[PDB]
Amino acid sequence: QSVYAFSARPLAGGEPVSLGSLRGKVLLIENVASLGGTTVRDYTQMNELQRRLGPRGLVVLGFPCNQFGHQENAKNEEILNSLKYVRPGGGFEPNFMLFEKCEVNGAGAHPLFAFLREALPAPSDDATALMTDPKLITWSPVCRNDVAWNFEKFLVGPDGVPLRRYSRRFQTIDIEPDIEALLS
Amino acid sequence: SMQSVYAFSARPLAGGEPVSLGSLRGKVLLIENVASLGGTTVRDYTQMNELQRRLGPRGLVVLGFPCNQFGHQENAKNEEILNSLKYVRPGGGFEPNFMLFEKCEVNGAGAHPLFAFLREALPAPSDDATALMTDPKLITWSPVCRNDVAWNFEKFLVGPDGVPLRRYSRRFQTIDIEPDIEALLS
Amino acid sequence: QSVYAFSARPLAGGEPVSLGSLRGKVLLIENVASLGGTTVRDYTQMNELQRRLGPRGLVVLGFPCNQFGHQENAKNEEILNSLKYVRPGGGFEPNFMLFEKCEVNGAGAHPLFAFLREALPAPSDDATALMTDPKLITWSPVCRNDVAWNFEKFLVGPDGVPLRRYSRRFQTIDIEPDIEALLS
Amino acid sequence: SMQSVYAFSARPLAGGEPVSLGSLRGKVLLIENVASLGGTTVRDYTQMNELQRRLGPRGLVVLGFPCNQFGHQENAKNEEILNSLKYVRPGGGFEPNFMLFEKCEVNGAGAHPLFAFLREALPAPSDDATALMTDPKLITWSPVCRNDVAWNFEKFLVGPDGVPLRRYSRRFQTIDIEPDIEALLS
Repeated sequence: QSVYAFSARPLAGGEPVSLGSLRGKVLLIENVASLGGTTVRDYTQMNELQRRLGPRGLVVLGFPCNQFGHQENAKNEEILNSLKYVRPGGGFEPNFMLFEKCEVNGAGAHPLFAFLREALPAPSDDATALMTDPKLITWSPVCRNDVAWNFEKFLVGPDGVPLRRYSRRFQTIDIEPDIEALLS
Repeated sequence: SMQSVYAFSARPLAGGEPVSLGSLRGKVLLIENVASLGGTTVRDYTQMNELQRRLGPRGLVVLGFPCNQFGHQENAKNEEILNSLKYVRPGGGFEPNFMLFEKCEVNGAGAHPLFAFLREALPAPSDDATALMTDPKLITWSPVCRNDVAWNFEKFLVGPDGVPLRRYSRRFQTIDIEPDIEALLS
Repeated sequence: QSVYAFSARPLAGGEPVSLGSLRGKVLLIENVASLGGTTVRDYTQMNELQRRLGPRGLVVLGFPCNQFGHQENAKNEEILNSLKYVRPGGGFEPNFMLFEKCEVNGAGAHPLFAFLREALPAPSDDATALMTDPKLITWSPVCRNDVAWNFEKFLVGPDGVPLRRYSRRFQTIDIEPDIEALLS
Repeated sequence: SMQSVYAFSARPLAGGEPVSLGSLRGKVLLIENVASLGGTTVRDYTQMNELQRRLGPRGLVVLGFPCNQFGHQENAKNEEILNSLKYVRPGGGFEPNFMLFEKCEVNGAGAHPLFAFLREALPAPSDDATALMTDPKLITWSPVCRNDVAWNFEKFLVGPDGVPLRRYSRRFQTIDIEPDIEALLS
């Protein structure tokens, strides 16, 4: 029933981090990309939430993924430099945990995302849209619960149970009221 | 604010005046998107004929909508489809005993409004909420939606008030829908 | 250098026919389909050429192929019925040899077509067009010499050497002057 | 009736007034479609810089055209590309020493006219006349032509009269073009 069964390797490499190390925390999980249309908006909002609400129990987790218009083509070792010097650029550094690149859809999906997709089969704000241009669906198999683009969001309660999914178009910062409800 | 299937109409395969589904009030409807050269063409057409024959007198109406969006398995023209069924597959003189409509799309911006409606009303098959397509190259319509019909011969069961009741996947046999139909006829 | 190295099984099944059995004949080879936009035009013209020029040394050979808009979905055992009763319909029967369904492009291509494509890398009448809708290119790998659609044509001389390739838009019957030159 | 490359112009990466290639008469041109996050980005950019540095004084001009049609390997905006090269890949402070133009398409109906021309003039790479794409899902432009650029970093060598002389595939190293360039410079 919970995300605590799963682990992932930090972007820099090294030992996997178990999500069970985050028991009691509210988690905001996003699949991320460095050259997407919402890279700047979502990374800056993720930083803002982590800074403001981290001390109260929020942990933001980002999972780089190259399945959506190949908008994460850089290697693991290149991503922080892209964020700092290209987009957002201007010295930007994430203040939350990034993991190694993975897949979120198809047979190669990281098990955490297979789990999240099945637990919350469609975004709360957009139950219907999957992809406008079918040429951009290039993973296999394709499922009705698949992540549609960069920066979908999954909100997980302090018991590790996925609570709500938000689409590519639902701004990260607009999840704050739902996070604050869980914190208090 | 919720429509029923009776809002919609479709042209018979032979052409001519649209038939409004509103004329079918009181009937239980089994609606399928069909194809003439699909892996389940024989099984579903034979089973649809069986249900129509046996349960028609008690209020079942089976409605088939040819569609070429799934492996291009309905490439024949409207005027060719009955010949394909009769002489090719199933062949052997086979004739549908239920209503077929003109070829249409079920997915994407060009979808017939009846299917856009059914998909929204029943957003995933009751028996398989997750599978959409194994080979992504076979998803060729636009836009793509989570509620899209996945292959030839999905099934929609509609009550005698026009309300969609249940959706069944491409793998769920037509004949296995009989108990759900019987419950509505009763 | 010649097509005589290759064999194919007749549509009805049974022992392969070696193309070496056709030494001395002019060959017109087409990839065919039963539900294509030029099915009627090309099948009727193929019959006409076989009837008129067969006695003088022409052999027409058709290779059903489902790689182009899946326009050959019928099984081998179904194709003649489709031609007779659906399209062209009206009792139509090919008067030339049809073979079992095969692929002409990609790693699974019948070796005859791999050979023909390499020998004559682009149609004589259209060196450039391959596909308008890229979603219809679904074989692998993709090569510059690939057959573009149903009913490309390959004209082979009486020595078995491929002489000329013709595109999907070059009518079968318009190959007659080139055939007649080789016959005489 | 045959054009030369001098018929065409392109806007510098930084923007502003189109540069006509006609201003380059007398120069040997090496034209490449480029990308910042490709498997040969480091190799080709480093080798292009080397050729430009060594053979520039003798008449070589290297011209790079960013293009996002191949695995979306040029997703960065025009205003981001130099930063990606400097700080990401190759990184380490790398700066091109040759002219880059604004992002464009090389294949399909939207292709920059220079590439539509080059493709027709030299319809297949001299070293690989046959390969176009291994994974068909990566062919996403329209229409598709037999002469299409197959991946990032194809190369076109143009003589000092503007006539395209030779095309080289995505796999043929930039530095391995040097002998052909030297022959034209001589």
